[PDB]
Amino acid sequence: GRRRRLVWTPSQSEALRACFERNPYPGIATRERLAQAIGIPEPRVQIWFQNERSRQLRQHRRESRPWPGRRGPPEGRRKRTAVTGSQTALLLRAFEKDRFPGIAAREELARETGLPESRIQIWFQNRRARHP
DNA sequence: GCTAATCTAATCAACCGCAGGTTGATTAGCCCATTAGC
Repeated sequence: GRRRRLVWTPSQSEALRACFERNPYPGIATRERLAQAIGIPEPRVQIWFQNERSRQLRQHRRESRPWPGRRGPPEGRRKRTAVTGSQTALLLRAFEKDRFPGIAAREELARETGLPESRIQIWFQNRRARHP
């Protein structure tokens, strides 16, 4: 079981396209401001930006056009989330039982450890690809 | 089918120390990443 997917509104899509036409690689500041402006969480904005970059690269692949890429100085990234030893131990205990936790498991871990669900999913994806 | 959510692999970068391991954050995926709600 995974997360229930998101459904877009016309104004949300217009804002997403208007923000992507200016900068296809937005920092955490622009992503959070746009998410605050459209009524969806910032992880959803980041996921949509990644998927839009993937589709634009695929489209430049279809049309055999070169992709511009990084233009201008890169914006600031998200500040690294500090995870304590207790939260790390709890995440390791949950990782031994299930390597691929569902949406309910991630929500429960977020309500417990206090870390965002997106950060817990990032930690799980980094832990699966580093501890066989 | 369309596209968000998810996975893995590779890589950049903060952290702590005063060098380079460790782990979180970012990006790309090339019989055009895969899988599953809408």
